Amino acid sequence: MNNPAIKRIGNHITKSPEDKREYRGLELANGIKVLLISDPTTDKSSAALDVHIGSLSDPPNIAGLSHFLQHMLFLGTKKYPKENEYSQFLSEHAGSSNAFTSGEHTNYYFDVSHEHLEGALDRFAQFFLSPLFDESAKDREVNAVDSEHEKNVMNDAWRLFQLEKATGNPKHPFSKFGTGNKYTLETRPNQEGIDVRQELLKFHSAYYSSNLMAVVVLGRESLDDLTNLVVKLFSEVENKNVPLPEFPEHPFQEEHLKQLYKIVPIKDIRNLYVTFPIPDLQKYYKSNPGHYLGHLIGHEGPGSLLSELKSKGWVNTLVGGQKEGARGFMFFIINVDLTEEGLLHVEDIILHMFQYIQKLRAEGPQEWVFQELKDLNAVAFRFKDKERPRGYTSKIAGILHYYPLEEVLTAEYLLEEFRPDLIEMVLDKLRPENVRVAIVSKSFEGKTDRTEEWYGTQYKQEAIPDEVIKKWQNADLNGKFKLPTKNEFIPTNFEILPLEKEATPYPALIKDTAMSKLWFKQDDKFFLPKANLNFEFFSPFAYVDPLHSNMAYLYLELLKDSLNEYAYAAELAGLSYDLQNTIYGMYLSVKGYNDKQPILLKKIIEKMATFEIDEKRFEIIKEAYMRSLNNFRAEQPHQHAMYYLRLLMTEVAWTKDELKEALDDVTLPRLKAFIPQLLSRLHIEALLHGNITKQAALGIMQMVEDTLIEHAHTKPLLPSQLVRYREVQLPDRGWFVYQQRNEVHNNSGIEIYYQTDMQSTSENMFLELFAQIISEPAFNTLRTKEQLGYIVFSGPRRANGIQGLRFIIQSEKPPHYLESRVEAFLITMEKSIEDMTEEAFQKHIQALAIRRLDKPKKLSAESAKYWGEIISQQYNFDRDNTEVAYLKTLTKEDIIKFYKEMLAVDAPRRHKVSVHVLAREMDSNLSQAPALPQPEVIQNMTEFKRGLPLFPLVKPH
Ligand SMILES: COC(=O)[C@H](Cc1cnc[nH]1)NC(=O)CN(CCc1ccccc1)CC(=O)O
Ligand SMILES: [Zn+2]
Repeated sequence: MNNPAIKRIGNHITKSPEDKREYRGLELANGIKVLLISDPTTDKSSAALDVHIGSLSDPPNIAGLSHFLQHMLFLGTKKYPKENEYSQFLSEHAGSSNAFTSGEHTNYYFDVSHEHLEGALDRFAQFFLSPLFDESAKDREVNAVDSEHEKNVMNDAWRLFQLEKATGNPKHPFSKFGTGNKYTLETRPNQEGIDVRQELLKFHSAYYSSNLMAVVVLGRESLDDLTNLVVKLFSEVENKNVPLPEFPEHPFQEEHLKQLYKIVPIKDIRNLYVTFPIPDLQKYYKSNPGHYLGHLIGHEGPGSLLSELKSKGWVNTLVGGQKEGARGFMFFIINVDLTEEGLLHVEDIILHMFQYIQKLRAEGPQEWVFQELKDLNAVAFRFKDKERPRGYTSKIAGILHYYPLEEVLTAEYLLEEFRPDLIEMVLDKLRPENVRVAIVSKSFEGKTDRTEEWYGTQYKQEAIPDEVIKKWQNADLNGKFKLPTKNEFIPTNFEILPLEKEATPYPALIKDTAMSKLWFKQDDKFFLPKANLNFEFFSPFAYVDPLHSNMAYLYLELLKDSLNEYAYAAELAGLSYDLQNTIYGMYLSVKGYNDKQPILLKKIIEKMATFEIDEKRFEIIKEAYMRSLNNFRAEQPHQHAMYYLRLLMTEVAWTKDELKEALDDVTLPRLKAFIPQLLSRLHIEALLHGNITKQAALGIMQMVEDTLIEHAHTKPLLPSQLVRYREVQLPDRGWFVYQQRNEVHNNSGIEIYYQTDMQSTSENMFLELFAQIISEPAFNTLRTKEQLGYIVFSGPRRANGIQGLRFIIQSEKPPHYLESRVEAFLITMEKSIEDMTEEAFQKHIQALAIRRLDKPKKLSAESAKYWGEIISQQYNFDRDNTEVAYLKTLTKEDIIKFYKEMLAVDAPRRHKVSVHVLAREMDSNLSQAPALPQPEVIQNMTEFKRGLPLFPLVKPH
């Protein structure tokens, strides 16, 4: 019978009957809540742990101490003391790992190839028993956290997030600064005689208690096997018995209500943030009052709040509902963006907001609205897509802290109790008497008197004038507002059509005309009543010039905007659509339950081909678009660097500058005329994949075609017109540099690309294995050791069927410097491939192998792979076996010669391009950096491209 180490074993853990995985929860004797997941099919295994502490519990005098502790647990324990044993064990077993710190949680998670769960899990458990917090590790890692912060500093969503905490009761833990930085984590602690290693030990020791812990483990093993496992490694975690922190006081007290903030953004954006404090509804999770209201306020359908603000040309988008706080407090929000006009009618927008809330009081709670939500959640739950295991374990570790073992799977889905009282109760808190208002606009530039300490946000604070409050308190009904009616998009037909006699393991080309290639597969794997239908429409007029490119965009935005009201129902019924312009024309994906898919598709194509612009909206979207083109100048440095490289290496690319200038030439008449033009000749390549038949698929594709013919007069396009763009071919021994300044951010950015050959079976596996071998050593040398940045990335590049190696770093140090530390790195690397065992080398193959052979867990992931094969026009649907088969063949020498031919500093075929993005402010013991040739500075994009060969395109299959 009984077991000393276990306190209890829960009953049946309720699951979806479609979910084949097996489950067992339990609580150890030390009080760790643990959920076990058995999946005999799984390629990777995963575990995650979540501690119920986070930054809300930092010592007041060392801000960011948990985010810091989180970074430090990866860096050596007593039992596995080598600084990077954890990240290197994973790299070599096809695993990865991350962690995050929120106000009340620290969540640690990883996956690994299924054969090394134990390996991975043992090294993992150590974090929670005896981390070393190595003194020189602490010294180094403090930079990476400073860097986490630098990137967030000029980011308008982080600033807002912290500024909110800075305008509530500063006495409250909510007002803490949870990232931390160099200043707060070493400089100041040094100044104040604080011994940080000790403070870290103390905190670990105080809060990392077993009672406050939840663990999830998903492996190939039996439930009995997993039980013994988790018991073995986790029972020695000590029970220091800490009470869980509570925060029953809202941090927004009287003095903090009826306030208005005027805030300057970094980007040119206008939004209005309306927020009421409310209690913590978490306990009401079985009826879920704030969800019911969120559904209603946030609704986008006919009759809705957004409908009206949108008609009045005041706001373009709206979000509303409950927003988490911590144990003891929540918020209820309603935030909109703001048109130019909208910015001058903020008071009116808030009235409308209250008129709408009034309409809800007048109408009472609605059992049918609650039923609808409920029915959707039961359908959603039953046919949920099966999840990637790392994400799943991370997620359930969190909610193990909120729900009885048995409801952990279903808690966030199944609604059970109708509560008109709670609905009323929450409604009665959404009142002008206790509202806070924030306006974010460039107009407040110059006229603010305040500054946020951490990010440096300029703002102004005021009381809402008392007659403004009254004016809102007296919100009449407004007849422009209605509740939503019954949702017609709700699926009722869930039948999984039987697998057909001619069904195929990969998509089959089942139609091949001048108008359209239709690739097709009935689903042989997941069996949920869902499908993905993907179309590429080709027109050469979508990207012919900058103006045409602008026009394609606008047109597709306006169509989406026109369709929103109608599409929205569909979206809540789990039928969604994506639609955007490409450098080849347009892309249209429709995913979800297949039951009403045909209807939604039809409406989209019908709308596309019969489109009637409305002057007023065109004017608003044009203006939004201009701004976002401008706002690019405020993306982080490494994004700039990637953007430039794309511009540099493609045959044809229209810069942001060129699009911006060309935008003013875009009048309503020119657009009206462009749309029929663009739809007159097309070609469609489509992937239809899911719970659908061959003849359904031909019918759906014909339907699309037939609609465009009937309404657009569309005609086929010629094969010689189906043109793909080529990548620039760099010369042997070549090295070019292109330099720009990031005017917003104070880091610099860099991308370094070593181009290699076209993609091919052998070229692919060379580059890929090289990647794998250097993957974690790069991170470990360039970040952990040399602490060059938070952002440090290396891996294959691929575009236009060509490929190469890239490095991406965001750093405080100049790029000339970044370059050489990579170049030093690359030698450490040849010279340590020489040194490695044959086994180490085979492990690497094996790891890359599992990684590539990892089976899609859900329809759209499989759809993705296929779609990848189709847009690249390689159609190599079984590439994974083929490429893997070949890879198993390679040897330490194969790799060295490849490296020596294409990569080493004095390689005969080194093709290096470097983008240097300099910081706001610049102007233009470690290994050995090789002396580098003087680069050719790229003066002018066009000229440089005029001066070089273009590669071929790759050949199909
Ligand atoms: C569940 O209720 C609803 O249907 C509507 C959806 C909607 C609103 N407007 C169009 N659609 N509500 C939400 O989406 C609410 N949302 C806001 C929380 C939030 C957290 C951190 C930062 C900013 C915002 C919750 C989320 O992010 O899951
Ligand atoms: Zn972090």
